[PDB]
Amino acid sequence: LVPRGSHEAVLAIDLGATSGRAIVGYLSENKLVMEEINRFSNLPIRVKGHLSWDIDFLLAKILESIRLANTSYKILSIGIDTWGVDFGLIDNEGKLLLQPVHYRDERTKGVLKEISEMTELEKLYSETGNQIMEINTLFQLFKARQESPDSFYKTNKILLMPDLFNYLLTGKFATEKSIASTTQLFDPRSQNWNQNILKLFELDSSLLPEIVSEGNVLGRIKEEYGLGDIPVVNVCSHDTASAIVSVPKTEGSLFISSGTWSLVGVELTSPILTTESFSYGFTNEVGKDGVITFLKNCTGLWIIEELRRSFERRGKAYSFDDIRTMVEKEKENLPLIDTESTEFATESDMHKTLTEYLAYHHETREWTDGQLFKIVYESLAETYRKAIELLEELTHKVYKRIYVIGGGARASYFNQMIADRTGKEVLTGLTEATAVGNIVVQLIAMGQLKGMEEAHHVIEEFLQLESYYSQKN
Repeated sequence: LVPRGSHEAVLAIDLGATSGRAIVGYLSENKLVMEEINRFSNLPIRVKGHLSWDIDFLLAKILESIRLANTSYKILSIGIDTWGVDFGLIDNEGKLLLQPVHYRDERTKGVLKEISEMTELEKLYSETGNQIMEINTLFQLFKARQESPDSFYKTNKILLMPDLFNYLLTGKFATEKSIASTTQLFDPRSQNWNQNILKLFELDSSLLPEIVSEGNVLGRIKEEYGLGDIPVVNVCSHDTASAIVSVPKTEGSLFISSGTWSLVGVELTSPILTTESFSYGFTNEVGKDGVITFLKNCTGLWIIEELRRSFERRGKAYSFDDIRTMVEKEKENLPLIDTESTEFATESDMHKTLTEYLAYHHETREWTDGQLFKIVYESLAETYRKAIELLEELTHKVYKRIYVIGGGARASYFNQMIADRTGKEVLTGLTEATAVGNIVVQLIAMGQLKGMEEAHHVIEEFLQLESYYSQKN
């Protein structure tokens, strides 16, 4: 008797603002197994003045991951998640008009002054639920059109990043709700495009693809790619929303990120679109099964990094272990800076900027290095603690635990700090969060798992949860 072979699976593509990964996951003895099979950089380029996404490189890496996936697994589907807000414009013959612009592009700096002239910001808030930010898709489209109206007439379709890569693979247009709710074009109540806002900003609805929900089977990968007719599935296409899939669905649970997309929030059954929620800086995005991911952006673990790269330029390079020791040791109570209100510019030196801010707004001393690190760490921790206190007031509920999702292998100590200042259990072990949520969505769609029912029992089996509790000092 001659022996034969291979294993059924689902391919998750997780594109981030700085790096991308391809992760395979499959059922193996009714347990979820997940193998990372490709990882890469996502280096932006400057194109005709604008910061832009290298789309030809990204698509190349997606195809290289699928060929690698087909090599070791039977792939039943692929499913792509990305960062929010950015989009590509497709002309009338189905070609990319230009390279998608990076959310950090200076085109939107100053843009809210023009929006304020055409609508009160709270009204826009009450129709879309998003905290009003310059990077939001609406204002990006507003600038892009304003900067070159004649150019802009050539757009036939506007594709958010996941829809762009989905279009490139399949030829077909769809925008899934989770990415649509980062745009300031989408109504979290009806969970579809907001025609009132479209009317106001004079954008024809035809420009936007049809709204779909997660699990939608869009189409198969085009025959000319040579990869086979693999179904492409619309997953929770915004990376944040895929990560929230894997958070337990228990009453008193919050989630937190300190990387990339730093935030704190909770899943709600329906949006909060009050002046309170508006004035308090909260956003209503949409996630799996139409839930509201109700959340407040914070500024994340990045000012630490920048103060590190600023200590390298002074020939004193610290490791996080150095930083932990340095901060853990400095036991005084130092000033607390309102990190949210800081305006530290793009290519400044962080040591000097922070020294300066402190001198202007608190007091003066030759701040030793551990002390600037302590102040920075305590201030970001306090930003999160205040964020939760508003979250509790607005939601009429007190919560008990906080799952760490997203970026922050570097953040482990920041997590224990979060526990110290908030009084809540902090759980970690969810660094695969996004890929898990991406994968299960596809497994349900191809019928490997029954529903969220089983999916929860399968994720919880998979996760190795570790708790942090408030320590004195």
